[PDB]
Amino acid sequence: IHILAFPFPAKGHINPLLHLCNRLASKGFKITLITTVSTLKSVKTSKANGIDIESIPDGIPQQIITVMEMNMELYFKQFKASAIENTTKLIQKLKTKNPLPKVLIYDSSMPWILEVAHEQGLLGASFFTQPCSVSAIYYHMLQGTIKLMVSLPYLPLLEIKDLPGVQQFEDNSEAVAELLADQFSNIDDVDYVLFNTFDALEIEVVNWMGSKWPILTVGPTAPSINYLFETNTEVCMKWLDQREIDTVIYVSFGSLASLTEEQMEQVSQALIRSNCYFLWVVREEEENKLPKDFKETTSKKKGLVINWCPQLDVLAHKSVACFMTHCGWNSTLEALCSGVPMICMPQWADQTTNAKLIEHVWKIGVGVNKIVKREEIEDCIRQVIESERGKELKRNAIKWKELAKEAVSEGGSSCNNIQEFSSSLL
Ligand SMILES: C[C@]12CC[C@H](O)C[C@H]1CC[C@@H]1[C@@H]2CC[C@]2(C)[C@@H](C3=CC(=O)OC3)CC[C@]12O
Ligand SMILES: O=c1ccn([C@@H]2O[C@H](COP(=O)(O)OP(=O)(O)O)[C@@H](O)[C@H]2O)c(=O)[nH]1
Repeated sequence: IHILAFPFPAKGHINPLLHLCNRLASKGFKITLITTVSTLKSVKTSKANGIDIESIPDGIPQQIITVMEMNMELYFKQFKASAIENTTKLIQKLKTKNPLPKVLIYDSSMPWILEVAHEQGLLGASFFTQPCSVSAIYYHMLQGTIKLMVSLPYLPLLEIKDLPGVQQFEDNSEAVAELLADQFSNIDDVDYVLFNTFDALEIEVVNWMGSKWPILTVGPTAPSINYLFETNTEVCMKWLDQREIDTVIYVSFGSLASLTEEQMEQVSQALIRSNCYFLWVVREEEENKLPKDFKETTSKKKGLVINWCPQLDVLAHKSVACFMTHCGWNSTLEALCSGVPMICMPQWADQTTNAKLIEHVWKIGVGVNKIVKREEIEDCIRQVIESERGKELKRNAIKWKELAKEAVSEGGSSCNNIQEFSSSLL
């Protein structure tokens, strides 16, 4: 059986779908991953995956998300129109080859790909890369129950700052809010609704959505073949192997978020004076905002500054004591499933809500208070590395790690749901 997979062209959307594809290929399915030209330019390793990679045009002018940032309203619709045309053309080509495609798993943020799947005679599966708790907000947004203290069914009481952040996007704010709510615009017509979460993590909201539509919780999809992009694996893991247990702060703001030069100074000085060992991912295009001699010498005593790391392998390493994170869902879930407590500095979109869930529901991290000054960051490091509170957060993270292991092992909710999905296709 031949499965097609089409993530949104950003790493936090590609990676969790890639991990699901790797699981499905292990069960015997043929996988074709559909990527933009822009994404393929960053792909460095793929041979070991055995997955076919097929590229489509970017569909907007010539990094594709940085062109999209210039005018989200216009360029997301241009990307949509081009994606519809070019995925149609690609499927038409794939229909001249055996085995014929049978299902298209597509990013939930591109709900209009469902029309392409059905027009081509394929089943359509929408893949949600955010937790059900956050996705629920987007549904209520579409229904008009909420726009842009807040009570919503089966969610903790939220402060305004805890709702998904779109005001940060300025003139793009309206376009981004529309994109998020539209994830539910055709949910009744989707053949399969997949969420990268596990039931025990959000019992009540999963049960609530399950009462409206049959949904399949299949997360964590995360488990070499684990990475498509350059991860600097040998440098990172040789350095971690030199650190004792529970001594390293891992720091990453993901694949998209950019901090101002003012904000990165506060992070830099906070890390130096904590006198903690640290591994800080600073993307190549963001290095020029680091203080003068930070990467070259003053970080050399206690730190590793790297433009990308193998995040799954880093979070699994016993040396890592905590994870200073922007709270994107992959990072949150990967830390939770690795037993690693967090320092939350959310930037925008669902990160704000994820940070609330981390601190107050799952209780595996602490939040910083706003610019975030270095003094606040060092305080949070002390709470997690030294204080009794940090030992509680660590124990809580280990309990969630155990429940996530249960979910993906035989008999667990996510294993059962991936089995149900696989069997449905046969
Ligand atoms: C506005 C934004 C801000 C961050 C970067 O500057 C990139 C731009 C354009 C791309 C845009 C992000 C803001 C976040 C996004 C809506 C993000 C998504 C979040 C989601 O749930 O579905 C898509 C992917 C990337 C995104 O489409
Ligand atoms: O040095 C890094 C930093 C991040 N990641 C991966 O990049 C994705 C980050 O996604 P997330 O949802 O956390 O945030 P986003 O980048 O979408 O804002 C995840 O797959 C991380 O595992 C990584 O492999 N190496």
